[PDB]
Amino acid sequence: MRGSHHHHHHGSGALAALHAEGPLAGLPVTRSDARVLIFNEWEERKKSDPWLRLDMSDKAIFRRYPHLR
Repeated sequence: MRGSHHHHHHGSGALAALHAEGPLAGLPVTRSDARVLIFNEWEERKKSDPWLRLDMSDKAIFRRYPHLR
């Protein structure tokens, strides 16, 4: 097994916010926090293992995080 995609967009991704209490504890406060958490995770994963694809449609956010609506 061999292959390297070396994706050049490194971003920052640190600005996203989370809920701190109740059933929502650990989850995004906003649509943009959810989008940027998926971006930050993809970018770190991409640095460890370059093959991964970034997907964060509004439907991907509501499927991962059903409280965003």
